[PDB]
Amino acid sequence: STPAITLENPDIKYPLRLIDKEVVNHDTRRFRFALPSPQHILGLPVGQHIYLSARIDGNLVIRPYTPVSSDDDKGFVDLVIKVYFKDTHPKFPAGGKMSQYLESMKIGDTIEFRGPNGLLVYQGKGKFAIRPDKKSSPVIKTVKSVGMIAGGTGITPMLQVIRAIMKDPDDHTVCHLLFANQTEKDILLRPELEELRNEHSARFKLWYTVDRAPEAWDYSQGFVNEEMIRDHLPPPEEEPLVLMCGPPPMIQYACLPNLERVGHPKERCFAF
Ligand SMILES: Cc1cc2c(cc1C)N(C[C@H](O)[C@H](O)[C@H](O)COP(=O)(O)OP(=O)(O)OC[C@H]1O[C@@H](n3cnc4c(N)ncnc43)[C@H](O)[C@@H]1O)c1[nH]c(=O)[nH]c(=O)c1N2
Ligand SMILES: NC(=O)c1ccc[n+]([C@@H]2O[C@H](COP(=O)([O-])OP(=O)(O)OC[C@H]3O[C@@H](n4cnc5c(N)ncnc54)[C@H](O)[C@@H]3O)[C@@H](O)[C@H]2O)c1
Repeated sequence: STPAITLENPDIKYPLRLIDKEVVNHDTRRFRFALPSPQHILGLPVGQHIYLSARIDGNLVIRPYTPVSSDDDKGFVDLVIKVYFKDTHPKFPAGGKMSQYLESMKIGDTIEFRGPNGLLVYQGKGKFAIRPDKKSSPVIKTVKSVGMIAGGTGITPMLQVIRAIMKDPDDHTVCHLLFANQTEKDILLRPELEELRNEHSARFKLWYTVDRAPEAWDYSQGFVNEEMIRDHLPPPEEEPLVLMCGPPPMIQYACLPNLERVGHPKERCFAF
């Protein structure tokens, strides 16, 4: 056989039950939901995401989230979601709609999932199928190495790709991750990230930057910049694919101009 698929139709919404919530850090959690049976798999190609939907305060709210589990996982899906709390930030008194709804869910509550979605699919052994837009067919890019620039929760699609590569011992793709967060305590999934480094150092290069660094710091500090991209992503001549995911200003000002500066062409770059 093959396992039963959860996301059988992309227009159907599937209500899934919350079964566990794990702290990632002060504002971020790992939400685990049960699939329709313990034998199901989600049905999500590597690189793709889902959407959650709920009527919040009387209005339908839809938001994408990027699972960090895979179709090898029977019976569950894991999401890693930053909660934007109310009554905290001076510019955002109300906080975030969906993220707080999720934070408020009790174990056994359901939320609607739909998918899969996204223009990139990792097909294994260095092959990426990337559509230029939703209305066009994919084109298949094989590379030997992948640069990854993530900011905050932009780690989630990167972790999906990294995990897929590392579990296949005949996948020789080398991933170079440059991960940016506001402070050291904001780093997400550090432990997990570090264990990948431990076990896969020939295939996985890891570097951090933080907007503000502690006195004890051995990594970079500040927004992603030209130097960091040279030093911590594969060079242009190696013809890598460069993946990027993070806040819109991060992409616009930190990533795009500096990728030009180093010489990574737009055709070998992809923003989630
Ligand atoms: C394709 C794709 C995939 C993903 C994601 C985006 C996209 C385009 N996201 C982001 C996610 O879809 C969603 O935008 C956020 O969860 C925020 O939605 P809310 O409804 O909570 O905030 P809402 O839409 O109400 O917006 C509020 C905004 O105000 C700001 N804000 C509010 N309170 C704040 C506070 N206390 N501190 C700082 N800023 C504050 C934030 O910028 C926040 O986004 C994500 N997210 C995630 O956590 N994990 C994931 O895997 C993904 N996956
Ligand atoms: N498209 C996708 O697939 C996808 C998936 C996951 C997350 N995301 C996005 O990633 C973002 C994660 O937000 P967050 O709250 O975790 O991030 P954050 O505000 O904590 O910022 C994380 C890092 O982004 C960089 N950044 C932020 N503002 C910048 C600026 N003005 N100039 C340069 N760099 C800047 C900094 O390096 C910073 O440490 C969200 O916008 C979310 O929608 C997108």
